[PDB]
Amino acid sequence: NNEKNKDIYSKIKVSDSKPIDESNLAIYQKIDINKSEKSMPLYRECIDV
RNA sequence: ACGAGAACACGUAUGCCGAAGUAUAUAAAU
Repeated sequence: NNEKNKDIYSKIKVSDSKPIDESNLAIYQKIDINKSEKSMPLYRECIDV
């Protein structure tokens, strides 16, 4: 419940990621999973499985 | 025919001689 997590935010440091080669990149369609699976108009580049 | 008349307070040398605008302290926490 934000245990002053604004404070601890400074004391834990995360580096950026190392490179990810292309063979692990894919294009996917955004799908609205619901009672009837819908399809969003646009697509995305995202990391593969 | 004036206790008068003549007589450069002159001539030599300079502000020097050594020193550091120096001493640490993240353009920072989303």
